[PDB]
Amino acid sequence: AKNIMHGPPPFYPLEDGTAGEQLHKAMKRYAQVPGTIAFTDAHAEVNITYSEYFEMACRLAETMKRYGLGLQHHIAVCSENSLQFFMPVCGALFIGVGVAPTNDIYNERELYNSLSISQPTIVFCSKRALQKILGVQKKLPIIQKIVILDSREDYMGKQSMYSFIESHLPAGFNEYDYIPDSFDRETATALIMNSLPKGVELTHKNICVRFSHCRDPVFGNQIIPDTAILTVIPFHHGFGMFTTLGYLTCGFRIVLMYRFEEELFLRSLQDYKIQSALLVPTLFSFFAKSTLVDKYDLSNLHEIASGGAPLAKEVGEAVAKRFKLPGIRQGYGLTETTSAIIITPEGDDKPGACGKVVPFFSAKIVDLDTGKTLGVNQRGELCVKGPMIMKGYVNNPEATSALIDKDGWLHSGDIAYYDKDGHFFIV
Repeated sequence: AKNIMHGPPPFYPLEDGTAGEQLHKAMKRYAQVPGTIAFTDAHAEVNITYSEYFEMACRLAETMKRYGLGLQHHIAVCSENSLQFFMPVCGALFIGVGVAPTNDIYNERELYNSLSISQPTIVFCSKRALQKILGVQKKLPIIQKIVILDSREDYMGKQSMYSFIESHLPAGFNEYDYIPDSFDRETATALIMNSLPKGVELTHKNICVRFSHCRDPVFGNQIIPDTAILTVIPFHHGFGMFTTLGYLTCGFRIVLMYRFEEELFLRSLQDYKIQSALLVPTLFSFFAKSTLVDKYDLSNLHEIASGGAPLAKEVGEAVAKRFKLPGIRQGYGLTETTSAIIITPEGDDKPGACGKVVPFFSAKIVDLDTGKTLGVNQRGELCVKGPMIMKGYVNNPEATSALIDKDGWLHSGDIAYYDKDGHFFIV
């Protein structure tokens, strides 16, 4: 009883409504302030405002509604990180259509398996990803429609977003009149992520709880205007999807790169006055080697995070030293937990620790051959319970039961311990 660690109350009370309603409300606010940048392409230098994004998200939402999609349908987004990636994501969330972010680097065999699990009716893909999508469509009849993301005109006989929108939208559609669908957030499929890989069913409730964390001044980022983040995390990764979505609710500027480059990354950090940089685990190792860092003005940079990805103590300290920072904004989480359920609290950084338990969550350490709850400073298997835990693996209840027990505890498999202050450490 005294050995179960619980997250504190959330700074703000949990917001009502679905993930789509919650996202629509925020984006609508930032839409009405002209020039508020949602996304920036570091390669192309193109900026897209929240007003452009809100309009496109609302238009795609209604278009998919009139096309015939509802709660029983899914869509796939298969692209490299781009300005248009989140347009179908936001649009589908508004109407309760489950989104399946699909790895654009997948081979034909892996792509089939992923799409086979999520069974999408419409696939939104980039020009680069089209050839593989056409191949898999021949094997999967469920895919009835392919829409091109990064094209203004029609591409290879396939409709662009704009042309697809025109085919279904009423003559005088007003995005500020648009109202997102209301449904049971506890059960409704929001996203289907890939963890032979499995499909992870994440509910609207799952994302609603993440939306609480990301706007939390302790466990996320405080909503301060003119705040920009640079992310090189693939948007189909859990750590890339649920950080970026959260940044949209905060009204932040999200600077992106479809490909990593050392100089472009560091110049983007400097010129866009980035306050938060997000790396994948192996890019942390890269920047421990990088020496160019000193040549750039990174005085605006406040933190470096992964989004909950595993990071070794020594590598974390070396990166922090390069960027002249006290430490890394660490986190622990799995795809099956939506996002990070153990996060470094703002300013409360501790060497080695991956943070404290997030609001609404509980964490315990157990014996590996008993399941007995262990105490402070004692090493064992890390188990978590909270409303961000997935609904289950898609069409695989046996793998779900092996991971999540009847009390709602998820068994991560990782060895951990917590100290007397509540900080967790991955061994």
